[PDB]
Amino acid sequence: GSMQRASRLKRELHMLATEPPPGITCWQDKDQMDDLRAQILGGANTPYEKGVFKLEVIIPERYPFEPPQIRFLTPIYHPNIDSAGRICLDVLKLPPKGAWRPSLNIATVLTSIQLLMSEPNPDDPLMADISSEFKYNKPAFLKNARQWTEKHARQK
Repeated sequence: GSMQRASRLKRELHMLATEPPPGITCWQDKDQMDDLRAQILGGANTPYEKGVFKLEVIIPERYPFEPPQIRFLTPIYHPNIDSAGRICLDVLKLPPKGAWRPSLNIATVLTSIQLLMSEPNPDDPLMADISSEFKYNKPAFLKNARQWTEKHARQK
């Protein structure tokens, strides 16, 4: 990619290293500024509480004009996230349907995903059956979401 992309990534890795949003961390997997990983802590008072969720964060060649490409590596039980970790979230897509713009950044999208974990959009699901459970049988949703968290997001 370009020098301007390189330069922007150096600045974002700096901010992600020194002022990460609460509950989030993001780092270079090895020596490439565009092959990143992240971690989001399950939020308190959510079924994901105490889980630790890892994600792959790939920065496309045309960043920042295309959004980061992000998927969960740790399985998670959620209306908007599929069994391969694909995430349905507006800021991960370009307009007109999406909301990605170059004034957003790696940190703000990881924060949007963290918020999506607390506040699902059952209206625009990737997982139709989880989405129905969330809407109509919340207690069963919360229970299944805790159990998936215990099974996959707690090595302890």
